[PDB]
Order: sequence, then structure tokens, then C-alpha cells
Amino acid sequence: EAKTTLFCASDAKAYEKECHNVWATHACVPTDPNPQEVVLEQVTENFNMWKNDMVDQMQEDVISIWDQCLKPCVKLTNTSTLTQACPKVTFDPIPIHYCAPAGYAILKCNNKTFNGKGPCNNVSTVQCTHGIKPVVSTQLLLNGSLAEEEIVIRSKNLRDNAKIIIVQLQKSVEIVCTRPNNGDIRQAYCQISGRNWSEAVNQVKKKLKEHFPHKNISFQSSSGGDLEITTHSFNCGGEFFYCNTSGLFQDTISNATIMLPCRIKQIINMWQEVGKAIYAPPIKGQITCKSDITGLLLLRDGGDTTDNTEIFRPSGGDMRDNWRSELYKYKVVEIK
Ligand SMILES: *[C@@H]1O[C@H](CO)[C@@H](O[C@@H]2O[C@H](CO)[C@@H](O[C@@H]3O[C@H](CO[C@H]4O[C@H](CO)[C@@H](O)[C@H](O)[C@@H]4O)[C@@H](O)[C@H](O[C@H]4O[C@H](CO)[C@@H](O)[C@H](O)[C@@H]4O)[C@@H]3O)[C@H](O)[C@H]2NC(C)=O)[C@H](O)[C@H]1NC(C)=O
Ligand SMILES: *[C@@H]1O[C@H](CO)[C@@H](O)[C@H](O)[C@H]1NC(C)=O
Ligand SMILES: *[C@@H]1O[C@H](CO)[C@@H](O)[C@H](O)[C@H]1NC(C)=O
Ligand SMILES: *[C@@H]1O[C@H](CO)[C@@H](O)[C@H](O)[C@H]1NC(C)=O
Ligand SMILES: *[C@@H]1O[C@H](CO)[C@@H](O)[C@H](O)[C@H]1NC(C)=O
Ligand SMILES: *[C@@H]1O[C@H](CO)[C@@H](O)[C@H](O)[C@H]1NC(C)=O
Repeated sequence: EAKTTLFCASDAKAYEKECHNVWATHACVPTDPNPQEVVLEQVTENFNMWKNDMVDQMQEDVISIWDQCLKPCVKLTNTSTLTQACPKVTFDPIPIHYCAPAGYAILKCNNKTFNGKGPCNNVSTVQCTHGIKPVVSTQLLLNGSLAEEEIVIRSKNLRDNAKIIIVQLQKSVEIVCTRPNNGDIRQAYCQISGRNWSEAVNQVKKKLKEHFPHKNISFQSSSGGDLEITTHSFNCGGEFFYCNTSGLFQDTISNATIMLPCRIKQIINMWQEVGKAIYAPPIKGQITCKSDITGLLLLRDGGDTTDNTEIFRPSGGDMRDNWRSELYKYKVVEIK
């Protein structure tokens, strides 16, 4: 159980102008062409997704990616003002693998319902993690991995309402967000199957109810905070989308097609550090991301629930939680 400096590996192509590729060609080595996995027999190891230095390293790398790929024109902090060249770039996240250096291995939990904190009974050793897209978002976790058997609820302590709940879905729900070619260059929309979304919500609700027996599970919109957190926010092709999810986080959801209104914003509250980053107006043309919703970030309301209802609202903002949603099954160990 030691802290070491992981290295990254990817399939980035040197000819590719896409920024994640450009960053990874310099920062990472090539993906392991022949990866070996060794099942450890009759072995139990403790994992803690909430105290895992792998998360802090990924955070540093995504910050480094965004420093190259999403350079704001103006960056404001309470101690600083920066004005700089801010060219548009080609942006589409690629998978990144995190790898143990010599004298260290990465243990991988293979229990398919492991909650991320406690003993794992089916462990194997790997050199590198599977490829993980560094997708930055709030509310909905996009383009990540699915739970194999059932929905998994992950929290440092479910009884602490202040702690984020990471939900991992078993079945993904598609979301297509589009700023059409064109009147209002900042208006966009997402389309999602209400049938599929509603089924996901119902399954997540049933899993939550197992931890709050005799309580009715309600989903509601965020109580307040920055727009990054009160909307589903993500970057699509270099543009910052803010998508209203009032249609999603409700107790009555239609089985028809749901349309979410979105805005593209130039002024964003940064996740990397406290401050504002100001970007140039959106590129021309159709901007579209079709993504798989593979998880949720939820916060449960605190206080006496007079109604016998537990209320859950979408949340996010600390992108370490995004990385935890993928790194929960891994831990770095010193071989000897
Ligand atoms: C979640 O994950 C999904 C994928 O799993 C992401 O969706 C992908 O988004 C990328 C880019 O945003 C898509 O790739 C782009 O596709 C464009 C069209 O591709 C079709 O048409 C071309 C041309 O005929 C075919 O060759 C191709 O096979 C497809 O049939 C391309 O035009 C793009 O390439 C262009 O720009 C690049 C920039 O580097 C240039 O190098 C190229 O020369 C070219 O000009 C690009 O390849 C991809 O298709 C999407 N996948 C799916 C399944 O939709 C989501 O964006 C992601 N969500 C988030 C939030 O990150
Ligand atoms: C800037 O903000 C941080 C916390 O966000 C605070 O600790 C620091 O004192 C602030 N500095 C100034 C000059 O306001
Ligand atoms: C995986 O570990 C969890 C947590 O103890 C346990 O409930 C479950 O039975 C385990 N699954 C298997 C297949 O051993
Ligand atoms: C729901 O998901 C299934 C597969 O996951 C897909 O075939 C179907 O088209 C989706 N429903 C809608 C309305 O898009
Ligand atoms: C989302 O849209 C609903 C209905 O138009 C509105 O009441 C709510 O204030 C919006 N939320 C955000 C964060 O835009
Ligand atoms: C969708 O919901 C309506 C009622 O709101 C119902 O009549 C219809 O059968 C449902 N469709 C499916 C495929 O479940």
C-alpha cells in the first residue's frame, strides 16, 4: 500500500490534431499491446475509493490536459488576472490508462457489486488500469463504465447527507446534445428517451430504498449554487454546455422523448481552482455530442424528513468524484 508516481499510457496518434491526442503523445507512453492480468487466489484486500492517491494524480493530469486544450482568453482569480491567446482546438476525450512503475503493482477489484470502500474478495494484479476518458461533467457521468450485475451506490457514508453519492448504472441511457448550424448561437438542446431515463431513475430509486427502508425516494432539482452545478454541464467539441435538467430530476417523468434546453457559455466557474475562465464565442456549425449516461452524482437532503421522503438532487463540481467513479476498483501497492 504505497504512494508512487503512476505514468499514463494511451492510443494517442502523433498525426492527430485533436488536443487530448496531442497532450497524450507528449505525456503518455503507448498502450500496453500485450497486457497481462494475474488473478490472485484466495486473497482479500481492502480498497478505499475515497482515500486513493490515484484520483489526485488523474486530477493533476486532467488539469494539465485542460491547460493545453482549453486555454481561456481571460482567467480571473481573487489574486490574479491573466489575458492570453486562446485559439479554438479540436476536442474529444480519449481513453487514458494509469500504470504502476517498477516495484509496484495495481490491484484490481473484480467483485462486480463492490461499493468502493471495504474488503474485495476477488482481486487480480494489472500493470495498468483500463482506458478511462477524462470527461469533465456535473450531474450526469458520461462515457464511463457500467456496473456488470446491478446499480451500485457509492458514498463515503450514506448517513452523512453532506457526502456526495456516486451512482453507477448497469444500463446506459443515451443523451444527444446539439447546438444547430445557423439564430442564437448560444441556444442548444438535448434529446433523451423518457422511457429509458425513467426506467433508470426507477432502478436507482429502488437501490436507494434498500438503504433508506420505509422511506419514499424523491428526485428533485438542485436547491441552488453555481450554474455549473444546477445544470448538467460538460464540454462538447471545445464548447461549454449548460443543460437544464428539471425534466430529468423529477418524480413524474413521461415515457416520451424529453427535450432539455441548453446554453453555451463563455464565462465559466472553474473546477480546477476557484475563479472564472472566459472563452471566445462558439465556433460555427453543428456542434453535437451523443453520449452514454453511465452514472449520477447525487446529494441527499439533510434535516428531519417530516414527509417520510428522502429527497435526492443532482450535484457535482469536484471532478475528483468523476475520477473516483472509474478508479474505485483500483489501488497501488508496493510489490515488496
Ligand atoms: C461521449 O463519447 C462519444 C463517442 O463514444 C462522443 O461522440 C463522438 O464524438 C466525436 C467527435 O465529437 C465523433 O468523431 C467525429 O466524427 C465526425 C463524423 O464522423 C463520421 O463521419 C466521418 C466522415 O465520413 C467518418 O469517417 C466517421 O467514421 C463517422 O462515420 C468526424 O468528422 C470527426 O473527424 C473530423 O474532425 C477531426 C478532428 O481531429 C479530423 O481529424 C478529421 O479529419 C475530421 O475532419 C470526428 O472523427 C464520434 O463519431 C462520436 N461518436 C459517436 C458514437 O457519436 C461524445 O462526444 C462523448 N461525449 C462527451 C461529452 O465527450
Ligand atoms: C483568495 O481565496 C482563498 C480561498 O478561496 C483565500 O484563502 C485567500 O485568502 C483569498 N485571497 C485574497 C487576497 O482574497
Ligand atoms: C462482494 O463483496 C460484497 C461486500 O462484502 C459482498 O456483499 C458480496 O457478496 C461479494 N460478492 C461476491 C460474488 O463475493
Ligand atoms: C432504450 O434503450 C435501448 C437499448 O438500451 C434502445 O434500443 C432503445 O432505442 C432506447 N429507447 C429509446 C426510446 O430510444
Ligand atoms: C430550468 O428550467 C426551468 C423551467 O423553465 C426553470 O424553472 C429553472 O429555473 C431552470 N433552471 C436552470 C438552472 O436554468
Ligand atoms: C407510455 O405511457 C403511457 C401512459 O402515460 C402508456 O399508455 C403507454 O403504454 C406507455 N408506453 C410504453 C411503451 O410503456
